Amino acid sequence: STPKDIWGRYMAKFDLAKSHGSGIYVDLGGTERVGATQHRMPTGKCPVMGKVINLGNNADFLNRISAENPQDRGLAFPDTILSPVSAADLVRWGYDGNDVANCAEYAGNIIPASDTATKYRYPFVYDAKEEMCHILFTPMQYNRTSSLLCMEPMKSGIDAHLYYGSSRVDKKWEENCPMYPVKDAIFGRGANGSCVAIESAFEEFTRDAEECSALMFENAAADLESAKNSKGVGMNWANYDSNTGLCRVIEETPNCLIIDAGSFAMTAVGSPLEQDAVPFPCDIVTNGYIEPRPRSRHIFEVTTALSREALKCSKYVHEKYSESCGTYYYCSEEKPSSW
Ligand SMILES: [Ca+2]
Repeated sequence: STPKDIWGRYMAKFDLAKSHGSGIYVDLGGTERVGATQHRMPTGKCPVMGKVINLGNNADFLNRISAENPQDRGLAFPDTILSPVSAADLVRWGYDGNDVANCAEYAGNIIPASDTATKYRYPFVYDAKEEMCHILFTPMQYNRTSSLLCMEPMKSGIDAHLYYGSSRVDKKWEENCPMYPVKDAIFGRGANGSCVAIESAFEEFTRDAEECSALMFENAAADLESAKNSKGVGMNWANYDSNTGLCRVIEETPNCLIIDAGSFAMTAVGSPLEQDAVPFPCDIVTNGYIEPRPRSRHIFEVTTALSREALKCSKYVHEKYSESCGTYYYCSEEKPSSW
């Protein structure tokens, strides 16, 4: 069938407006009355790996907001115990999903004292390394050593094992959300029976996938500077070429992939680490253009494919190794050195 068609099942997760549906960088996509007041809160459906909040006082954001020393205060629930709780605790208490899902459901069952009927819920951060579930005392994420109240989100490689989310996290987050870089992949959209690489919103050389991930994250869907809501729209995806270090951040929704060894197709919600990648899906076969075609006022367009029959080529066919699928084919102007 068409590229859009044969990719449709695999690529649904990458449509972050649908699978997540709220801001990623800053998620304040919901509002709820608590008494007389409206308050904004996160409502995104995917957990966001590696999202930490950097604080003005330089305290780790998972410290209690009620630490004795003001220099120590984070964003975590005070001890006056709701929080943090262990993954095992949550299973003790009857929760039946994975740990990240349990943590989200647990955040969903903690109701603000000031009003016992509010639909208002706090965010969580699940630490997969310590297996501990933290409830945050505030949905604040971005605000201009200062105070704790001076803050911004960042995507952190070494905290890749942290998951920031809202109580609306999909129980099936792991299958429905793009949580992993796709190895040997470039994001594209279907055009004229091929998968064509999506043009960069902007590009920069970065030192590793994590840096590329952090660059894109800063520009991802953000529910502030009601009408301040992103609906999940933003520069949410990036192609990291591990051979060149070129990070291409994109803002169009991908709906297919092009195979290309050494390239990593990353998203603002998913792991920042190459280590966490998932192999290219060898079973889904289409012809791809590796290079974009942006608007330009000024040669040969390399195509790739997992099979010789699928590859559209008007010159020489070569073979290249990929970790994901072993050998695949590309169309080049050079004659094979086998010849
Ligand atoms: Ca149960």
